[PDB]
Amino acid sequence: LIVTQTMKGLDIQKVAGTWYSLAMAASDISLLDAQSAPLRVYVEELKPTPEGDLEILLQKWENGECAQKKIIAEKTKIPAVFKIDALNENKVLVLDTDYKKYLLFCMENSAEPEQSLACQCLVRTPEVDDEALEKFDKALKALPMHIRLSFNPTQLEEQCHI
Ligand SMILES: [N]
Ligand SMILES: [Pt+2]
Ligand SMILES: [Pt+2]
Repeated sequence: LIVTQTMKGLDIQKVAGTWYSLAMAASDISLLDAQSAPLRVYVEELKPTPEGDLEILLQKWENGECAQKKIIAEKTKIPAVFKIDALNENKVLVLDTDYKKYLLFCMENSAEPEQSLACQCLVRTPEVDDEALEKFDKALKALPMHIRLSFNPTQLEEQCHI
């Protein structure tokens, strides 16, 4: 069992725009292990829709190349929980954000979180934000992460982080 506590009172409209994947953590090493790993994904943009769904623009390394993926995340009765069907995942969970600097979120397959859970620390600007990383560490304290990666500004500004 992995238990998640998402942000109460998330206004999805105020997350719109460019983000950078500053850090990642996964329950299973193999999810992130290599450059090719199935959940090694780099957020470019969050685009909320008026009716409160969420488009996720990400980059992923598959066919020798650093390729674009669009994920449609459909809203649920919980503003911080969205339904997806991509990367073999079916849930997006928004743990926390201050809207103007950082956003923490997880994807998982609800059918098996321990082989599935991947969480990221996003920032709006391509700079290491030590506040953001500490919030990510605290949000991860009660999650059973087995791989954790943090990127430097050089890796931030890059195609699939170099
Ligand atoms: N929050
Ligand atoms: Pt909040
Ligand atoms: Pt574990």
